[PDB]
Amino acid sequence: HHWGYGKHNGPEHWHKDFPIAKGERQSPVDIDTHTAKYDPSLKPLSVSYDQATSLRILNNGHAFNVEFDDSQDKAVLKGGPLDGTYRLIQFHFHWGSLDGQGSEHTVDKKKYAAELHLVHWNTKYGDFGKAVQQPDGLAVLGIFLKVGSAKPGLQKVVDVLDSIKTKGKSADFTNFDPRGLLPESLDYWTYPGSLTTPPLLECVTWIVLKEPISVSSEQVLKFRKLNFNGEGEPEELMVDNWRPAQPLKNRQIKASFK
Ligand SMILES: Cc1cc(=O)[nH]c(SCC(=O)c2ccc(S(N)(=O)=O)c(Cl)c2)n1
Ligand SMILES: [Zn+2]
Repeated sequence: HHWGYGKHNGPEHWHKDFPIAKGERQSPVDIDTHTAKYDPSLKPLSVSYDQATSLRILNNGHAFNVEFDDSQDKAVLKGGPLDGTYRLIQFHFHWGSLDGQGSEHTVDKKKYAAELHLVHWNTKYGDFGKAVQQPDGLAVLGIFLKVGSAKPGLQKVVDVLDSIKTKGKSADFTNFDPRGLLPESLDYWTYPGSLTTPPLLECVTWIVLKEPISVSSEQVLKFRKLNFNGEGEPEELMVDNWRPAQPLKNRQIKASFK
């Protein structure tokens, strides 16, 4: 009876195994755009993904992860609100059963169809598993997806999903360029938070881009053909793998713009 996204093991249950679920800096949150503080001293975000080395794509039973070689400074995030260099380790998405929901962060209570998370770890801690035990260990770049025109840079991911339909499947996934998933503008909101899945550790500097990317209805439909179950088990479609907004508590969301 481990955690997941159903009636009996979904987000409202997680606090029984992971008490930090009711902690002081949990994510996601609703981003109230009117009360976000413009911080004229936040720097432009630096996204250096030219040398990125994707390796594999994996269905972990909660989402799919596209994994990167993080054993050197190839694909790094820095600047923005960050005081350190953070290496890309993986990205993944959260999405809905319907276009009207799917994102984890919300903007003035608006849900997007999905949300991309590019997970990076602070190089001062040497690897991901040590970084998540630190309050400044991770930087997650969050990007909203709306349904409209296709995202051509997404299509290589969508086309491999049928090879990783069920939990524990993986596939070689080399030479994927994550620059093809970024919107034009790097304007962002930022606040201190957590992983949005168990173990819900409070180790994340969130950086959420204001500009969503567009994906087509057919691209997101393909995400909804994945399965939470393993091969040979009863089919449970991988939809609605998002945690709802959590109390902001004693936190201020900062904006890099306007
Ligand atoms: C904290 C931890 C330690 C570990 O050894 N393995 C894992 S697997 C979960 C994981 O890496 C992860 C999942 C979701 C997120 S999210 N939705 O971007 O906040 C992150 Cl940052 C990380 N997590
Ligand atoms: Zn995530």
